[PDB]
Amino acid sequence: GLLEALNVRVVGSGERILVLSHGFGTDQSVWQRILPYFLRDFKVVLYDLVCAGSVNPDNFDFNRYSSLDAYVDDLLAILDELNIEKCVYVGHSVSAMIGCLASIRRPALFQKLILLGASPRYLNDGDYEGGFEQEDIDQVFSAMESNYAAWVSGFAPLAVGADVPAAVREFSRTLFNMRPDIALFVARTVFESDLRGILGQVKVPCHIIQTKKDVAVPLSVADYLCRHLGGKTTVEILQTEGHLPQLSAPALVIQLLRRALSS
Ligand SMILES: [Cl-]
Repeated sequence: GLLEALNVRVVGSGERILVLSHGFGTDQSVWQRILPYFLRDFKVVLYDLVCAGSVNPDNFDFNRYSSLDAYVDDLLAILDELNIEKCVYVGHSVSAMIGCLASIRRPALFQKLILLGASPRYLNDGDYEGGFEQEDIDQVFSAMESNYAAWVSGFAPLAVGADVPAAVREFSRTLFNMRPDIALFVARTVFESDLRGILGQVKVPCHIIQTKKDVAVPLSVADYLCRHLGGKTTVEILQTEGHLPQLSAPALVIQLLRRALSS
């Protein structure tokens, strides 16, 4: 029942497998603007993280999903049930770290990882600029508790970054679709994560796609991933502002993604 519960979709006529995994606050509809342009060369697998509002919250086990490993378990169980033994994986935001952890568990499963808006750690640490202090994320948690709508209206336009009203509308919609207690629980999981230690164990090639101005990911984080991932790594700067460029600048994302995929 995992395929139905996480709204797994297999679409396209291509011969290679492309997996699209979204970040916190949205669902697989975040890929709607770029999805048509990869169905020729790839058979695309999409799914919703267990925390998405489009997933019945009866599936969210707070004990189980206290760790990102449970999200990795879901991803691997989906690919196993689909009999997928090799794929290229695009992970947006937290799904990028989910892909890295999954590649460590299954080194032969992932041919290439494409990290979109990826960060191993959002909290600052000395010269490591993650972009946030504990006071920052504590203010986020406090805002979600006192008034969830007030937090959404502050997070959605700043996450989109650029003045693209259609992208703000879409990201606001999926954020308001999320249950407030789940949003608070999962934000704590992502905001307080630190995967810097396991980056060296990732051996598959990684393509890092970073926007020129991301409120959630400083530029130095993209170069940190480049230097510490244990395999072949390349960094490309999307010439746009925002943390969800597949919504706010799809044409540029399609161009860059086609290059990284040889399509
Ligand atoms: Cl995220």
